[PDB]
Amino acid sequence: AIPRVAVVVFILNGNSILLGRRRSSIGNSTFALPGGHLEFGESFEECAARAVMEETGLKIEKMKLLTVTNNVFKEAPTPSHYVSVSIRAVLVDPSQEPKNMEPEKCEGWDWYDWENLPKPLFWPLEKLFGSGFNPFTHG
Amino acid sequence: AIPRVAVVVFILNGNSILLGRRRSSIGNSTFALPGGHLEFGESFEECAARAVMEETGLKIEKMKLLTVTNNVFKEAPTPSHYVSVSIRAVLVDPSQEPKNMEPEKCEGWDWYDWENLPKPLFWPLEKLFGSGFNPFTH
Repeated sequence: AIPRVAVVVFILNGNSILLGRRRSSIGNSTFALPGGHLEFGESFEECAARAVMEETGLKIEKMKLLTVTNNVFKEAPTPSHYVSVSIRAVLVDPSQEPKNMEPEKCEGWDWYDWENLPKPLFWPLEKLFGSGFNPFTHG
Repeated sequence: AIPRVAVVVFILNGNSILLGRRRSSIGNSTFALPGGHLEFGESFEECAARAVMEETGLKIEKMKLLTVTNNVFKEAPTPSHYVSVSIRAVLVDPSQEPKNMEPEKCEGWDWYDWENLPKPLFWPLEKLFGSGFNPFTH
């Protein structure tokens, strides 16, 4: 039981970000970012693009580091600890539509306006936003 | 026995705090705070968040130490002595509703306005309020 590194991606499209309802023992049915586990030797940017491609089929570019959060899930069925590196990115083709490529992990992916985010947000994401974090402006 | 450390949590939501009627040999049916026993190696703030999650499902943040009380129950069915650390917190999601996740310990959780608190309050809580303690301003 060690902390594991994940990368989560804020895909920015106009005033919207991509979110999807989790299928998971942690935060089931709450809206969360696409993302994945960092693999050995992988850069944050390579992981962001790979996880996004694997989950959504979307092709992203201009990956930029935003922040890092410490997320402990002691009450989970298997207790877990993730260190989540957040990456900002945009679409290579702004008309490309998302697909639900890994339905075992997500109900489906859609775009949500910054000022009309859906509920319930997965609590690490809600808590990050509650700090004042803004993926469009953070720098 | 020895005195046991408990953490009790004032979840502030607007002008309200979360209370529920106890199911317990001590103070049965009186209104009390969510809380739990402090575990070895745990911080007060970690205990507060864990106990609130386990009893109410609520996710809390901004945990802050308020005070500590000495609560001896010599007349209890099993005599007991708790040292209760009070923590203030707020909801991560202000619209999240509580659930009765441990009905063996509580009849259910609801929000109560500071100026319209229910009766009967659990005596340790009433005693603390009677001192002038205010969780919003302390």
